[PDB]
Amino acid sequence: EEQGNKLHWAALLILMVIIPTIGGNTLVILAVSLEKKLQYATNYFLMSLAVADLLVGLFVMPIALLTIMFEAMWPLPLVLCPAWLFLDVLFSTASIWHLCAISVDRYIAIKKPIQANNSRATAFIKITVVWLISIGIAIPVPIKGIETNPNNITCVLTKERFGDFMLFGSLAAFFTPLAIMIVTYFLTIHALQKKAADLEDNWETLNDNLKVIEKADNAAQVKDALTKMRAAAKDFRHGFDILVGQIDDALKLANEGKVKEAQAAAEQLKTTRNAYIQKYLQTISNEQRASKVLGIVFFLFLLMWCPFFITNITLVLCDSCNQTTLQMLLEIFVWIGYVSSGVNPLVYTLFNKTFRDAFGRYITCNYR
Ligand SMILES: CC(C)CCC[C@@H](C)[C@H]1CC[C@H]2[C@@H]3CC=C4C[C@@H](O)CC[C@]4(C)[C@H]3CC[C@]12C
Ligand SMILES: COc1ccc(C[C@@H]2NCCc3c2[nH]c2ccc(C)cc32)c(Cl)c1OC
Repeated sequence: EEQGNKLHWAALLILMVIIPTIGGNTLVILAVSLEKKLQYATNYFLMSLAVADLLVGLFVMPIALLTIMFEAMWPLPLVLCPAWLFLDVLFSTASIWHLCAISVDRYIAIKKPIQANNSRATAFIKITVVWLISIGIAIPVPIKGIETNPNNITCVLTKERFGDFMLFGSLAAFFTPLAIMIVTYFLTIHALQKKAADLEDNWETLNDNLKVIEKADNAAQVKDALTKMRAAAKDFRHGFDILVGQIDDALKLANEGKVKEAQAAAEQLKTTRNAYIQKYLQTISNEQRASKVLGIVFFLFLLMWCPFFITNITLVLCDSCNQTTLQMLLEIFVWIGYVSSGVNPLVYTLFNKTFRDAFGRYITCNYR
């Protein structure tokens, strides 16, 4: 028998995988490096991730073509094989863990909206941890090495040698950040409901004690119903402070005994709650719109790596499956995840108007 020639596949991948991977990540790095409106702390995640996926298209992907164009005889120097295999597992694991770090980070931005500055250092710490985790996962490859009389080596991980690494490594590289991003998913669904619920609670506590005052025919109705709003009240240090002093300024009229004067102070306070509720109504509308975008984009990413890591584990556990027909799948399924990681940064940043504006400027060679 005979297999034939598979050059048209390598041409197809360059046009639709390697070129989009190299081009998309380079656009993302330029947007953070050039445009200063994007030089925030959370975008250093996007830059760190864009550099990892860029290194895939430059070093990992071109060598991976040689398995498709050429034969099963490693055509490059020997040490290059475990180095390429090390870089392959390293950068492919970094991309999945960056998204887990982003999923966790963005959940913290919702649940604990307060922390800010300190944020520049916290990212570099989280970036480092993500890269160190990817090193410890990819380090078994250059340590064990590829087995050899014939100096010709076959550069691929085998089931006999890396059977435990193909399994436990898959557990730590994909299914562990998968399980985390699933947990942070429901944490974010719950965090946004309570954030919107707490709002409905305060909105009525104000609007109920307000109608009490406009219908008040005495001062005691104003005294007690205003204290209910006193304990129920950077920019946040001043947000409540505006109305905490107004309730005090209005109770000052209530301690005087002025009924019509105090009621007029409350009816003119309603133009102050609509200034803070409308602002925080949006903060929660936008906090919910960005979560649904990150949810779908991160899901399609993780979904396009499911074929490889399920087959990568099945090739270890299933003793009755056809090894020839299963490694033929890994040869293909890897390129699906290569696409997933290659364009994941670009897709996620296409939903940012500032990023999308920067891209449209750079594709026509502007650079401001
Ligand atoms: C045949 C293979 C190996 C080579 C593929 C060519 C690649 C490297 C070329 C083809 C198109 C190129 C991109 C075309 C557009 C831009 C916009 C520019 O503002 C930044 C560089 C960037 C993003 C280029 C980066 C390099 C690029 C992706
Ligand atoms: C030529 O095409 C191919 C190119 C590269 C590879 C290796 C693969 N690269 C994606 C990441 C990853 C791989 N292996 C792991 C084993 C364990 C862990 C944790 C991760 C990984 C294969 Cl398997 C190819 O198919 C034959």
